[PDB]
Amino acid sequence: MHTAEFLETEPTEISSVLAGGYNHPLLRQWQSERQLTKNMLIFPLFISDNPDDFTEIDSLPNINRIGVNRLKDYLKPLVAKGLRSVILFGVPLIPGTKDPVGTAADDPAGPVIQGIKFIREKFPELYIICDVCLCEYTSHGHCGVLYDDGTINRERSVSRLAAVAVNYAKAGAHCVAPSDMIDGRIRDIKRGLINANLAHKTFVLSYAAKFSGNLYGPFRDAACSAPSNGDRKCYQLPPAGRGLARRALERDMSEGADGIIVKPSTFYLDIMRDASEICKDLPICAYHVSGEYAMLHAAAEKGVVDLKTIAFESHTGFLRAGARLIITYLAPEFLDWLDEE
Amino acid sequence: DDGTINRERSVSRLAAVAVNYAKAGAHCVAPSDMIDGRIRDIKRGLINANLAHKTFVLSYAAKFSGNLYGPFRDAACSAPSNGDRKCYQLPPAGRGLARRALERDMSEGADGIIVKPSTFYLDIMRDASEICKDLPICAYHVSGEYA
Amino acid sequence: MHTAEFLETEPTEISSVLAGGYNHPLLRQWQSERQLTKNMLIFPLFISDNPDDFTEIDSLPNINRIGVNRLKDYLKPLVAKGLRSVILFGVPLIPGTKDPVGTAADDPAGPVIQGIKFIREKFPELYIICDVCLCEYTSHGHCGVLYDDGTINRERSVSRLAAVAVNYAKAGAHCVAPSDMIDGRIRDIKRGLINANLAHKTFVLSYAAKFSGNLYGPFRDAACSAPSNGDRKCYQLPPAGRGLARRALERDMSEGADGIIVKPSTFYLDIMRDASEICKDLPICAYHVSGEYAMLHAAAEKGVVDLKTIAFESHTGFLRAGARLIITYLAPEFLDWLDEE
Amino acid sequence: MHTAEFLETEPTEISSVLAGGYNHPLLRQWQSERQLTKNMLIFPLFISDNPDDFTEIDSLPNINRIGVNRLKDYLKPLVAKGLRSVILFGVPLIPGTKDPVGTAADDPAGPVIQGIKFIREKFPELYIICDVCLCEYTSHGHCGVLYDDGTINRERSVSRLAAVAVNYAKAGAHCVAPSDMIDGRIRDIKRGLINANLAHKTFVLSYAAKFSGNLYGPFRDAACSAPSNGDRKCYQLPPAGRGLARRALERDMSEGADGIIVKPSTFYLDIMRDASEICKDLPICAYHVSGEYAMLHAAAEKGVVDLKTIAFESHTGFLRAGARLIITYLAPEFLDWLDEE
Ligand SMILES: [Zn+2]
Ligand SMILES: [Zn+2]
Ligand SMILES: [Zn+2]
Repeated sequence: MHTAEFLETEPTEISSVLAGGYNHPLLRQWQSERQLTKNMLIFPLFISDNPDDFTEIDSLPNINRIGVNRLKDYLKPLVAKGLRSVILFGVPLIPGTKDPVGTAADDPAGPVIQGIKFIREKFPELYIICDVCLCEYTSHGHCGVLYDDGTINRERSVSRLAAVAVNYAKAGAHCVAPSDMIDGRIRDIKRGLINANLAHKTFVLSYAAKFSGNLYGPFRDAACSAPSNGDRKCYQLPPAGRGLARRALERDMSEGADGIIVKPSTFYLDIMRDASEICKDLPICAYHVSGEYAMLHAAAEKGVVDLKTIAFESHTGFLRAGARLIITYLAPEFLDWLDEE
Repeated sequence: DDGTINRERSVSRLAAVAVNYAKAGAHCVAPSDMIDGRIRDIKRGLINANLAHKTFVLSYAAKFSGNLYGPFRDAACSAPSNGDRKCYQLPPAGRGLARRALERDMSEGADGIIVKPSTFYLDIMRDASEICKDLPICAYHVSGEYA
Repeated sequence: MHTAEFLETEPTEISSVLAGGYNHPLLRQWQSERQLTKNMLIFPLFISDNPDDFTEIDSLPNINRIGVNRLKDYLKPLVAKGLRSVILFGVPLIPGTKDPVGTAADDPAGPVIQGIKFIREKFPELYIICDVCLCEYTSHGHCGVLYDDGTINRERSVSRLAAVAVNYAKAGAHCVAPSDMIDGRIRDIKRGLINANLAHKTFVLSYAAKFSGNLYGPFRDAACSAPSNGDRKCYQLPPAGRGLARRALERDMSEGADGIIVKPSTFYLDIMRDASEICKDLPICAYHVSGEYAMLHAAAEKGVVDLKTIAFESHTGFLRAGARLIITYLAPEFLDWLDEE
Repeated sequence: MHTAEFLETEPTEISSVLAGGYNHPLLRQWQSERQLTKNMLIFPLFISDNPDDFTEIDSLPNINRIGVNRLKDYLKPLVAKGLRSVILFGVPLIPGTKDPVGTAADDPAGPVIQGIKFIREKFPELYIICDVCLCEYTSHGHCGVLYDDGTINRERSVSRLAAVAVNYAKAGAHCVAPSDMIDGRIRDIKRGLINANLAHKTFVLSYAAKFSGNLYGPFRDAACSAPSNGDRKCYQLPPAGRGLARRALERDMSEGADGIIVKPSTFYLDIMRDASEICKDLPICAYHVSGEYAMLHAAAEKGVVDLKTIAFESHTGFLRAGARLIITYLAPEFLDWLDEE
């Protein structure tokens, strides 16, 4: 009958033996090129036009649209648990606010500058990062200023973004993160910071490799950011575009970026690996996007995977791919889990 | 008896299974056991059976432990008894081990490599792309990434 | 007597065994770094001065000189079979047309702009590429504007080519491909596109490494391009010039090329390999030249090789050497063969 | 009306100027990484079973099937013009000669050993290379010894080839060139040479990267080599297989090859480039195959290109891709042309 066959074997070659290095829990930690800490997390905030808001973003699980009068109460516990940095997103809901040139982007009375001022006052230890773009302030919803045909107007756009970025810094933001993907904007923003004598104190965190895609769905709802006048495929990198992303990282670093962001994250981990060699001397940051975030929550509610587990796996994945920073909506969770782990 | 894996007896067995499949008509063999040195034994076994010139050896060179194999366990009634599989499956943060496992497997005879999981390990595919630049790389879109 | 001798042998080393990887038809496909698809093909068109033309180019097998009124009928079936792009070559036969400065190069009523306009109208999905050069429009037949001695005048030439290129784009061409080989023309053309606000929508496909040679014979007949006033060895790269070709690829990429062309192709496959590392982040295109093309047809008619076979071998050769695009006169053939293969 | 437009231009950047390096005939020679000399040529000889033969190989232009009594007359003028080396191919036509094990491969009375002996005697300065394979001596026509299923039997094949190779060397051949493509044969042949105390005086020239293809047509006629029992795609490299060819060059060098051959040549120039880096320390040789050779003759007779011209272009192409040796049927021609050039 059928019996278990066992082939004759030669002695074990030492080169085949990797096992001695990961047979214990501690060894699996010794094995990571980088360990996850609380200071590597950056939590995004969607600041509202209505100071009393604390609105539910149905498509973005456990994330709200917070007004300034509701900020101290929200941030107090996070900061008490170790939060070190936040990234501001403005959501001006007052009518009449939006226009073709994103005028309200740097409005001193707008949510962003208002949130910056509030934070520097009630939380002077928090590191403030401000996303820099016009999508949330333009009536057309696109990332920059358009020509009449509907296409983006590079020089006028970068000219505008540069101003917004300097204005945020002038207001007190420690860092500026342009996520517009428009050619040459980093150079203009850096030059603008230098002319304002703010470049020696403003970190420029560029979204150097930001891809077009099906993963920004819930963020559009939270920032009321959806475009009008098509897709964003002309400035956002195509998903298969690895050469463009590689040339965009070299460009941005050359133009002054002090750090880079890869976005999305899980779906673009190989891109983080590339940036790790090209921008080896700068901090790399992974952005765990709204759609990657809600995809983890759905699969988890479906029983497919376990939230905490897959969150740790995915997040250590960023650090493995080369990132040392992470912008993620799971920050409140991690600020808790890291106490234990 | 302790519950740990027995390398030599395991690779000895896997080598036999692999040759037997090939003997039956399979064009390719893909070992997904993650046990040290199995590729060499399987390649040697194929050579001794005069089947190495016609059998592609597709190794799961970089196969990580994780929370993404849930549905596959149900489909193959594969769930272990006697703990986790973390001693042979690569830890998720283990990029050096995965890099040394790709070099090992290629050196031991792999004609192609598999990275598994896939989406959650795309940077690993990038590494394999340079280390195993001359062989076909395959991504495995796992049951849990799929569901 | 003489008997078959067989030397004593040691067991087989695993490192000697490559065979397990290509013993089946599918495996031979798994083995290619890149597979050939219909969208990688670019078909050249020689547009005539006479809208009713459909003239036979005796030295270029199965290729004609087509006028605008004969274009819809020619292109309809190709496009129905998958054609995605074309490269336009103008052949103005009206007398008086040619002059020392290639004036008619950008003539709005000339074949090129007329063909561009017709195509954008009857075939809005087709990607239009226009070769950019003065050889087909100069009375002397050379690639640029000459000094009195007969040598090329760099600044005046690049100055002219830049204008032609922007004019084509202004007319609707999506891409410009300069094949003049004159020092610094890419920079001038890119700057010209930027000044015209067309650089964000115009792909610049440079013939970065274009060699002098015995393989352009049939193309001279099809475009009535033969020079007057010697050889083209001063701007075309010498065949043995690998360092120059390597420095020309770095130059062109630095000056703005979005993609590069290697030309010729089969006879310069090692050059495609070099470009693959130097211009690793940009699309590389092989140009299967008129003479390589008719050489395959002759050898085939001689029984030396089989057309379809050698065409597949040669074309996958480009993809092996690193190209991801191919400009070739066998496009109609391949658009058929790829259905099967 | 339409006037020649000339765009405004900025001063010339020195980095755009390559022209100063190739504006004179001599400079085009200074530009080659390697110049072509008579000692780089290797001329193939098809030795016949009939010592009085001087037979015309209809598919291979100007190449014959020469018997030993017709050798001194053929080789005298070539050698007087500079020929330094030849590669022997045996074509035993006597019936009964062929068998399943290629027994006659090393027959002391066969054409090869007979030609080796004749050459070492009447031409002691000539360098003798002998192709090593069983295709021309097996009744099935394949490159090695088969199992019953029709597939190749690696160990028995390499075992046989090793013997043939040592036997040729024992007879006086200075070099052995295995073109069988069977896994691990180089190691067995090198070991066999070492055991015979002939490794310190026998150059092992391996056909390390030999591709399957549509270019060996005329050679099959000249060596009466066509297989029986299908294609040779299991051991010959697939055309798209660049990784396999790269691993085959590393293997062969590791197993003892003193030099490598790339075959075919023009159609595989990128492969020569790869070998140039991998086998940077060994002589690389290009084999201008029978089909590439007759393709040049047909295109030339068709007026497509000029023989002499395209021959120089193609041959300097090998040297550009990295080769320093060339096996070619145009050797008689080049031995003449090089006097002038
Ligand atoms: Zn935006
Ligand atoms: Zn021209
Ligand atoms: Zn053979």
